Amino acid sequence: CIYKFGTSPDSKATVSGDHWDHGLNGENWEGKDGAGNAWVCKTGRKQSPINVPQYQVLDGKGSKIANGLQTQWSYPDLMSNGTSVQVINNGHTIQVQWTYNYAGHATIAIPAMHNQTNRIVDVLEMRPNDAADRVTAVPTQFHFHSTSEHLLAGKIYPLELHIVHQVTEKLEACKGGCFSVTGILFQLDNGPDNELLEPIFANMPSREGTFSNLPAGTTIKLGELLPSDRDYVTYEGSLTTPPCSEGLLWHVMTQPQRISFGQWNRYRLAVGLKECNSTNPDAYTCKAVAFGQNFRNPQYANGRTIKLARYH
Amino acid sequence: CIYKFGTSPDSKATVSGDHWDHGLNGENWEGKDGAGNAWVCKTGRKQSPINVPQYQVLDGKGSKIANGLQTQWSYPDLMSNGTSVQVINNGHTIQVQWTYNYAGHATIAIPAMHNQTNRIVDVLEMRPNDAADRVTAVPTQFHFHSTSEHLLAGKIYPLELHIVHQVTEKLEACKGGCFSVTGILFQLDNGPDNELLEPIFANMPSREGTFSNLPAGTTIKLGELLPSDRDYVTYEGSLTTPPCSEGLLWHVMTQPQRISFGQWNRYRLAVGLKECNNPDAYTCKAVAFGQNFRNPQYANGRTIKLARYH
Ligand SMILES: *[C@@H]1O[C@H](CO)[C@@H](O)[C@H](O)[C@H]1NC(C)=O
Ligand SMILES: *[C@@H]1O[C@H](CO)[C@@H](O)[C@H](O)[C@H]1NC(C)=O
Ligand SMILES: *[C@@H]1O[C@H](CO)[C@@H](O)[C@H](O)[C@H]1NC(C)=O
Ligand SMILES: *[C@@H]1O[C@H](CO)[C@@H](O)[C@H](O)[C@H]1NC(C)=O
Ligand SMILES: *[C@H]1O[C@@H](CO)[C@@H](O)[C@H](O)[C@H]1NC(C)=O
Ligand SMILES: [Zn+2]
Ligand SMILES: [Zn+2]
Repeated sequence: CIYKFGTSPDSKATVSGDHWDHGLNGENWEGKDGAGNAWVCKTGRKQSPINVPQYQVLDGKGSKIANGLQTQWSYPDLMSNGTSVQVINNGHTIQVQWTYNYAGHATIAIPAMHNQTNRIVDVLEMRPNDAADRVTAVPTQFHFHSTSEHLLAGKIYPLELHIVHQVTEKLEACKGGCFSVTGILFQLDNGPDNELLEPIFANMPSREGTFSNLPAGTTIKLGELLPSDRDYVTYEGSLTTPPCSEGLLWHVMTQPQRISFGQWNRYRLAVGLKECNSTNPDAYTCKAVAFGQNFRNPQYANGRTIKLARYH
Repeated sequence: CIYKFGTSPDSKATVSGDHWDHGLNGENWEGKDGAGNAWVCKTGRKQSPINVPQYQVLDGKGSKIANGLQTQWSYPDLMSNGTSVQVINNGHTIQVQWTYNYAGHATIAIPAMHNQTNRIVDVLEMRPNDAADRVTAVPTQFHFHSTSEHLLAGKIYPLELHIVHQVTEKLEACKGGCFSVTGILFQLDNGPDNELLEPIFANMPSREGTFSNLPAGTTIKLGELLPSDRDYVTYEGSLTTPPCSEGLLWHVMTQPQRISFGQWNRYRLAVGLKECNNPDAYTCKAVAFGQNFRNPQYANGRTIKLARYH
């Protein structure tokens, strides 16, 4: 009457560690996970998201990622057989997961010669002619934020989609998994719904802490949600939710995709604020009554390397 | 349990007509004013704000407003004597008003020959070589929205500032009052606080329905808040709060100003969601960042034009 997204008394979510939500867009994120490890949201100096600069980055005038060192994305359609793809509302995002061996991947450039001192972010500092190898980054889930977490030169987008990947191969430091994220931005559009978003949006649960299996035959065209013009900005950053772990390689696609007025409303209602009447999560009746948001405030670069990659 | 901005139990605001708030960014704005007239928020086809198009508008490829027909803005500093400039929290925005004779104005082109059929929005359809007069647009107040009400080619800005003007002269139709708004956008910036906003932000009240006098000597540099590069998009639109009355001439300045990370937070907490434990019978504090914007509205075939400054 009303409850922030992530705090609804009808939530069936389970929480390991301290409670958190997006009420102050992460300004109050100090706490511990289920294991007692302190979050680094407020203490790290390589936090995400960032306000991507115009100067020497988006203006095209800085050191760019050499064509041969660019990340490459290969996403086929994600397909449900009726139980093999799920849409989840975890009280922090709308997230897609899958329980079959989906073959989407990206490959990321690494130094050809590497050892324990190398990290997934090393491409940021490679010279264009450095001997390079490639590692496979496997998507683990994708999820959403409104409004966008990244800004481009001070501008906000209605929606951002994050595809989270794990790398376990080749780099000695990655045996236990290193991470990389690709972010896609959506600008508001005056046309019909972006049909590529509908397999998610038409199926997303509104109740916190629940999931829905996508109906058999549901197709998510992840390779089409990804921009065809694959310009991106890349930098070392963090998870944008507690515990905000650092060392992630970020790609932010700079060519925004489209989202309709109504789709933006539907998404924000799914992460909305709820009014609840009592009569144990089942002892409440809740309805979304206000459009919500689930984004983290932008973080300072603090001198980090941030580079543009021009596609072809 | 928190309260939407505009619904706080400690609010001292008064309301004539139906209550409303920005909870659904205006989707649910069906209602009647104090005189029983229906709001037109959900029924009009000249509603504001709009998502300003790239195609034949921001690309500069469309029909542009001729230099001679461009709106011109003349804003000197606003200056408080301790009681003469106020910052108001009305439960719907943070608004600046003044109770002295401030000399800020704008001028808007109108056809030289005019009759009762003519309207303040006539400039939109004037030909570059048409005989023009000018009318004075007098600012009545200015106020803020986060995030921005206008989008530019599908992009949102953290803050928008609206300077509301009344025109009463020359146009027969403007007895008594036609209206025009100028909107200034602020893009997020990684630098220090924009000092131009501080006279307002340092003094804005957090309690809904209240105001605060700006300290004697406090200056608001309105003419510097306005971009110096005066490119704008212009169209016929509406109020962006109930009753959403139409017939307004809009100007949206296309060159954004800067707002710091910390200022954007401060503003959003001033329009924040409140937790509370007779308006004076309650103690409330802002606990979550808020917003006070209306959703974008379709153009519905309206004329939208770019004006290039000089
Ligand atoms: C759907 O896929 C899951 C995971 O691959 C599998 O366990 C299940 O047997 C499948 N059923 C159908 C209908 O193909
Ligand atoms: C890691 O590589 C560097 C660079 O060639 C080298 O100097 C160093 O000895 C290597 N250390 C290990 C762990 O082998
Ligand atoms: C401040 O200005 C107001 C309105 O112009 C005036 O009524 C008031 O007397 C002034 N107070 C001063 C100069 O102390
Ligand atoms: C002015 O009004 C007259 C009489 O109503 C009408 O003939 C004419 O169309 C109007 N002039 C213009 C061009 O607005
Ligand atoms: C109780 O809360 C809601 C249930 O989530 C609504 O059904 C209802 O509007 C409310 N009580 C009333 C009548 O205001
Ligand atoms: Zn994310
Ligand atoms: Zn306004």
